[PDB]
Amino acid sequence: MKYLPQQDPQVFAAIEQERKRQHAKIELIASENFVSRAVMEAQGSVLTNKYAEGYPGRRYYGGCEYVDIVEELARERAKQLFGAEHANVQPHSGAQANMAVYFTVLEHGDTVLGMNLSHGGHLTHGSPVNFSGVQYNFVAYGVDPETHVIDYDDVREKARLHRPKLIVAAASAYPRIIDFAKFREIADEVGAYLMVDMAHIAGLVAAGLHPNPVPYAHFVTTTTHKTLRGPRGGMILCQEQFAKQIDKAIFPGIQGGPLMHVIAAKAVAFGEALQDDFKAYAKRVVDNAKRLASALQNEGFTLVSGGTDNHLLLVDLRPQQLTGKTAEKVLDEVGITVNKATIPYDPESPFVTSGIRIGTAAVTTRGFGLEEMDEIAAIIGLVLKNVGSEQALEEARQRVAALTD
Amino acid sequence: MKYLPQQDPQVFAAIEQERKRQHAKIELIASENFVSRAVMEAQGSVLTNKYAEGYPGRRYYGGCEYVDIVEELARERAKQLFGAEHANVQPHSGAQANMAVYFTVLEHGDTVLGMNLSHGGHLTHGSPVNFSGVQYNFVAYGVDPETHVIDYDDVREKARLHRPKLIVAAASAYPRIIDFAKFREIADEVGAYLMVDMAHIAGLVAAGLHPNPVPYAHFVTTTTHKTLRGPRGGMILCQEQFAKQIDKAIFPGIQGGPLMHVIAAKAVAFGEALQDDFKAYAKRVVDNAKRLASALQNEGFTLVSGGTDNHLLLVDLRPQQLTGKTAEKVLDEVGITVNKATIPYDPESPFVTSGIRIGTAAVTTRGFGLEEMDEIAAIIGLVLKNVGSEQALEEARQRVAALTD
Repeated sequence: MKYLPQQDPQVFAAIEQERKRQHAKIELIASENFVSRAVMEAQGSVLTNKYAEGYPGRRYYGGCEYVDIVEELARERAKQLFGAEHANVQPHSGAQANMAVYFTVLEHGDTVLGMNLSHGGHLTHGSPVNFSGVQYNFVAYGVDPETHVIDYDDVREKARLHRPKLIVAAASAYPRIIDFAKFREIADEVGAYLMVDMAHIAGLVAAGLHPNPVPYAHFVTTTTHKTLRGPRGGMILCQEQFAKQIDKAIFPGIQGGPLMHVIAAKAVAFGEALQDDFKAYAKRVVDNAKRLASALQNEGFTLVSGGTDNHLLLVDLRPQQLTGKTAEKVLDEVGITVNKATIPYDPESPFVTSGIRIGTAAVTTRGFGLEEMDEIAAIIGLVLKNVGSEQALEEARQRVAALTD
Repeated sequence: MKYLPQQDPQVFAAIEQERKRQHAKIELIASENFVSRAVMEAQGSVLTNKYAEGYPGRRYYGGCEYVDIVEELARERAKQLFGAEHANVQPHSGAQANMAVYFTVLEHGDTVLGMNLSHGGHLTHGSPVNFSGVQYNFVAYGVDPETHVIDYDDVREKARLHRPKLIVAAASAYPRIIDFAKFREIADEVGAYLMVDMAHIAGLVAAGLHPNPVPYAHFVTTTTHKTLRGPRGGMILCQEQFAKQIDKAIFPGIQGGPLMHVIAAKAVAFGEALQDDFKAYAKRVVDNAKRLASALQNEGFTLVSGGTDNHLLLVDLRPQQLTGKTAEKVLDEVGITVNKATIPYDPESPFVTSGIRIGTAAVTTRGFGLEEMDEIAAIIGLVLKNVGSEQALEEARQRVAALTD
């Protein structure tokens, strides 16, 4: 940076702290990643100055010739990446992407069927403190209490009983492949739309490492910033028959001016994802998660569902008589960043929990591989088996530093 | 830029076109401005990588120590700027800022009283194609048909007849000072909350050049990117008694992860606004608008309300027998960027209009003064009086180029 250090010492000092923090810590928050310098440059461009309400070639302000090119690059690359008939790259966030789809097909009070929030469903999939649960009548399907895999007969029974207008598939904390064909079959049986929120797995889908929901879903929502490794924001993919309605839902429906600089960054990220090396990266993400899962089991940990098919895993800490809150806190003390996470049928509140959620997308981006996964697992074992030993924690601290250099 | 040109030639070429466009054109879109290089650097930072759901010291992810500092700088500087008891700097946009306030105090179908959308009210103040008009029962107050000033007796009568739960004051296209004391008096009479959407005038308020709504309103919403000259995003200011509810409305209510890099940029912009030179800038904005208004009248144009108290003006083109659409198109041909705009009691549709909206915030930022205002007015006169003369338009083109250098 050249201008920020002089203009705003306070903001610059804090940014620099954060930059150094990102290098020093082992980031295992499953939703996090590190964007490229090109992506950041796009976000830091003069495109922030441009009002561009509307869509390419159909704006409500003049002078959009070039931001139109950028938005079209985003849309076309997204369609190339996911094979969707239509893309809307304007959503400000995953929240807004979901909000727009709900606004498109639902009326206030309509019934929606989503994944149980304590089994891996997201806040925007019906939390009673979120607009989704306040605006619509959400019911939930569960995972099996033993296998922790989605119970598709439960999905079906809930659908048939409650007659939702919309079924939502996808998750913030589900470590296994989701069967979108089965979701669509159930949706078809009850005459409901199917929306897939692929936010967590979008990069894996792009790389052909998770089945693509696009052929099965009426709507697919996603964030651009998780496994897709793009800037912070949202996106909607849909069948051509919904394109007009979806676009109108985003604007004038729920948003105003789009963030053209973020949309530029989206295009850049999609460009990166189209490259062969992104596919290699995504395979390493999945390989690393499997290796980490296996290595954790070797250390004596129980995993929700017994492992992972994707980028993330959940440790069930009950065998160690630890809460997720306790584990999260002590791991923070040694420089490992995880989330506490509710495990299916968790006896604890969502504010305490019996689990931790871990993902490999970020550490894979920084070049970690199989050997590093083994060491991360070993450090976690050292820490969680010795929460009362400051010497153990200092050893862990030193081993964490050895990994980040 | 260093990395974008190599990574993504297509996106870079388009960004460069847009950058050159921003220099070449005379930007008179009233909502637009040019942010500082420091603001852009903040937006282009590694803060995009950080999930920070929740609030400073009360996050749902570890590792937020430094993004907390940044968000607190934004909040404290906002409070310094506007004298508000509480600030929420997380809204992704003006749309989301407004959405959150509505979510806080209103239930589905509640009555809200806002400014007539054809008299200067915003889309999010009750458009039937916007969430506001779909989710809530919006009624409208008008301006006087002669003076084009808000008719406060109409505000009062509409309030007393319809008994709104919330009254909204503020505008996207109102060229005069708004009397917030009168709005609060009316709100008090009918037992309604008062929300002021100061998006357009926020920079002028910060500079003491428009009365501050903060002392009179329960809620004040704003964008950070118009006269405030910050990054693209939103903000809510409110009394301490609503702080908890407002924060919960933003998260977990209507958004998820905040854009920490944009929030950094917000802090930077607020820092800039606190400086003496921003106050000088804002006075030049208002001075320039008055001069431009006077110069346009000298050229024979009629202005809505007969002039301006702020950064913006509206030309009523009926005396010239032109539509706003026609004027917007031909001005585009010569390198002057304006919006078509409905004038109060406009005989034309909102897609054609009888007016153009013009603001001075952007040209003032690039250093234009009184002499430049005279020339802009003269060029507009030349163009709109000679729409069928290619020689006149070429002269205009040359004079526009002379201004931008």
